[PDB]
Amino acid sequence: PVQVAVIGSGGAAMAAALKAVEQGAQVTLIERGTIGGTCVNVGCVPSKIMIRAAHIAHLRRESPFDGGIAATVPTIDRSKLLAQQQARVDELRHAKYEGILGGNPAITVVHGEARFKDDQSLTVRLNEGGERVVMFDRCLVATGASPAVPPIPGLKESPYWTSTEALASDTIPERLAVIGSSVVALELAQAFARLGSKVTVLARNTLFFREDPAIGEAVTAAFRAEGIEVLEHTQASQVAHMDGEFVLTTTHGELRADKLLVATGRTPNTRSLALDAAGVTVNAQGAIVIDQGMRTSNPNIYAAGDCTDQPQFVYVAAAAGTRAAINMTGGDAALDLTAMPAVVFTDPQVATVGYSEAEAHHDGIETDSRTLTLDNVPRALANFDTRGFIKLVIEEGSHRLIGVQAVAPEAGELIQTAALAIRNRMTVQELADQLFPYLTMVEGLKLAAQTFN
Amino acid sequence: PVQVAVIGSGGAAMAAALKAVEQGAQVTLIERGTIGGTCVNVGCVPSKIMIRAAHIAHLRRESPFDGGIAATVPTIDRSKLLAQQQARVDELRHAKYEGILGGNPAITVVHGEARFKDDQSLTVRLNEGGERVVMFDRCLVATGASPAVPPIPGLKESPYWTSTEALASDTIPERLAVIGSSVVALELAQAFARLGSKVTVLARNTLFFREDPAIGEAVTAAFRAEGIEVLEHTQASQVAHMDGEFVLTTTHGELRADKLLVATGRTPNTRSLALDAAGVTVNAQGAIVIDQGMRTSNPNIYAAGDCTDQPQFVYVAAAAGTRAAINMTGGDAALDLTAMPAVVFTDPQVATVGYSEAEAHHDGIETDSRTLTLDNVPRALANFDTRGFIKLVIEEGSHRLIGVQAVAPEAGELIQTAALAIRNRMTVQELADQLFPYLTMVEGLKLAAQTFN
Ligand SMILES: Cc1cc2nc3c(=O)[nH]c(=O)nc-3n(C[C@H](O)[C@H](O)[C@H](O)COP(=O)(O)OP(=O)(O)OC[C@H]3O[C@@H](n4cnc5c(N)ncnc54)[C@H](O)[C@@H]3O)c2cc1C
Ligand SMILES: Cc1cc2nc3c(=O)[nH]c(=O)nc-3n(C[C@H](O)[C@H](O)[C@H](O)COP(=O)(O)OP(=O)(O)OC[C@H]3O[C@@H](n4cnc5c(N)ncnc54)[C@H](O)[C@@H]3O)c2cc1C
Repeated sequence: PVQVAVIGSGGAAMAAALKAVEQGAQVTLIERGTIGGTCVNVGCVPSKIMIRAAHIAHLRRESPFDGGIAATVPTIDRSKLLAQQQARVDELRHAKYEGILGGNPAITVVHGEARFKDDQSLTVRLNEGGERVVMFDRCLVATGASPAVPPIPGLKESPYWTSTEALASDTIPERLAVIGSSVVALELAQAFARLGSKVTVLARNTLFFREDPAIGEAVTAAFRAEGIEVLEHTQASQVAHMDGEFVLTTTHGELRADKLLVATGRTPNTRSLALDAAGVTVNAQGAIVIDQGMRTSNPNIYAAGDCTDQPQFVYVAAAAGTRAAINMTGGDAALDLTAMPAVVFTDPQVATVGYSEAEAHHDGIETDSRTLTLDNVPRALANFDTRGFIKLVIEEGSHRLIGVQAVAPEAGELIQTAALAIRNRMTVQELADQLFPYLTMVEGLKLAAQTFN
Repeated sequence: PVQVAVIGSGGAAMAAALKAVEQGAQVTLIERGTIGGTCVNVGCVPSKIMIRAAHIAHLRRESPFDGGIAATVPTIDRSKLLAQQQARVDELRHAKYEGILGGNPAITVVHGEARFKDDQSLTVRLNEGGERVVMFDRCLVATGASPAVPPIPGLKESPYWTSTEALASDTIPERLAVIGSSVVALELAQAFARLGSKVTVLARNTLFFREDPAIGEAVTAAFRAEGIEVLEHTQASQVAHMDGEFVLTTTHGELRADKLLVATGRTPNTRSLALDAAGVTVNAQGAIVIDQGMRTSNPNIYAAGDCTDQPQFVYVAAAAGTRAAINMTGGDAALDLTAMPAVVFTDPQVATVGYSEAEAHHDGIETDSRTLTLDNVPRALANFDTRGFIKLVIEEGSHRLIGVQAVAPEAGELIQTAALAIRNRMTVQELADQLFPYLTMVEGLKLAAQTFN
């Protein structure tokens, strides 16, 4: 049987292992740490749980209906919340990862750190000690990424937090400074603020600097409306820690906080791989270079997930691994990200799919667009919360919907309707023609579509 | 210009008026009461607002995270809530109805009650007094419906509530009895319960008796989990009112409550129309009989909305009126309800589209189905609330998705993705192939689709 080696056990690796076995191949999976990788252990799952707890805390503290419903500062026991959060994480790890790895004897799991010995084998330093060599006909690298650490003087020697330490924190800091303006930084910034922290975010430029500017504007306004300080075009030139608190020298003067979260990005995990030994090329960022079929410069070796330059979402990583497994077992598949949705779990949520106006123009596409602010959406008016918008981008000539960006509660739910419309190459007229439920957020897609006439 | 007469000013009438004028016709619109009709004044809008207030009150009282976040019985001031609710209703009536009727001089608005004088004109009893005859080449009847009143001995002489009185109530009754098991009955039952009332629902059979049974089961369990008493296969044989309270004789013994809501259905408003004078036929229920193009037995007269047998949703009524206006002005349009979504704003919400298993079988269609309970949906597990399910129905032969029924938070948002898939005649395999955001409720559609293999 085809010997397939898989480094890692996150979404990308898991998808590949199961698919490879499904294709009759013998799989040897090597994991240096906890089975399940990032998403289930220190990523998606724990963060979303903390965000939901934050949502309840926020609504107990305030709402658009406080005129007739009394609100109260909720007493928070982070230690109990943490315990509940961890129990759920453990359950999911067992059920969908460990239990699945053990549910396929065809998959041999090796606990140790792997690195290429040469172009046809791996050397694994076993956790228990000693070494083992794994031969392979095909190998998939799915090592994921790790939190980036900016070279700010004094930061390296302070006890700062990365998303991992923040999610595992058993207490809510009185004051939390956050360096970064990325999805991770903002999701956690708002979660902690709602759980009781006085949060100050330091963004080098503006929030969601790589996205359509209307997004960063809506999120910024949202954050400030609930007491979160957002310092745009701000950086920390020095970090110090004394007497139980961090002291940051910033463009806005001295900022002090009990805890410091650093979330400026995630760099691929490729140093402990000796990629050079197997002829696998990496770009400037350290990301393993791959083609449409996840193939690396070494045709027998593939890469998928966060260790590549692919969008960092678990469903993109899983989709990449499944297809990688197909190509490693004779198949011929490719990853299509045309209708790929992206969601940011802040409140309101951010959701996108397809082209933004700027992206389309940069690629020489003539478009037209309509931005429907939520004060024009029945559901938003009925909830007395109109922050946000639903933006539609179409190809000027044919009026085909090619992109949608939204900042609104339930944005992550409605964005899937948009993704499907784009997948089915629908025109905004065709979409507006469909019957939508009145007083739902997704109805906003229809209303926005109708403003093109 | 074509003289078009429109009776009513709700969703159906409004859509027709604007469309008729858009087609160069002279429009005379007759309304006996408040402009805007049911949805904006005493229906969708006020009910959804009350339900949102109920949502905040409920989450302040309890949540799956109460182990780490303190909850408190919120003090409710229904009078203030009512005032806020009414102000929003008034604003919407002005903006999207009155302001629109006055924004088209081509539309003449007559405040009075209309009835057919003959097959070519209407007699209108003006509110201010006196009479006026309106000649027409074409006429659209969009009179809507009214709350049904069951013939329960003693009910007629008691001061019971219909949805209108309940929505306009300035106080939260300590105990509220509800007769009915329909969308309206249940939406209000849960809203009042969450706002403080001890609610008891009397359902003749089971909840959502006309829908797939899994729906009534999930909703029933939800209601009981929060203290709402649901008496199945129960009826009131006698209603009395004394000493400030209602006394009901029921299959479960004597039930007492401070207020009584009767929501057993809505009957079309056709008695004050003298339909016989114009040759317009009505069925047993009193609903004006119409064809695919909204035409009545009298080709020059059309009907749309709640006064017909069409599904009672404002977007169905509006869609019916627009098309009616097209046919009254020379056009040739038809109303297609194939991918019509339906939403019930309880919590969790109920949402459906297309065929249910039973419906498909009754129509001689061979199907297969999969029911994914929410304890299998990542988002539900992360929120520690797994009540509900997502059910998919497919045509056995081709595996084309032909129906979806769901009971879950945000069901009304995810149902639109399903509706689009059905519209685009997608197979469950094709739907499961699409990339969905992880930890969103709509992801449940993909997960359910995947269980067909
Ligand atoms: C705080 C946070 C929140 C997030 N929220 C979301 C979200 O809501 N939705 C979403 O879609 N994505 C989210 N993501 C991103 C998502 O977690 C990742 O994109 C995804 O987990 C990456 O999967 P992967 O398989 O590529 O890598 P990973 O899951 O990161 O795992 C790689 C694995 O390989 C192991 N490994 C590395 N090197 C070696 C070696 N030499 N030998 C053996 N094992 C090795 C690692 O230890 C690890 O277990 C979030 C991330 C973070 C950090
Ligand atoms: C409590 C409640 C909640 C609801 N929630 C939703 C929801 O969330 N979503 C949804 O899609 N639907 C909902 N509906 C239903 C929706 O309100 C109706 O289907 C829709 O309003 C019907 O519109 P229509 O134009 O057919 O009739 P209507 O809006 O009912 O209006 C008919 C109009 O004609 C007038 N009229 C009648 N007879 C005469 C006459 N002889 N002369 C002059 N004028 C006359 C009436 O006074 C009225 O203004 C709800 C209904 C209720 C009662």
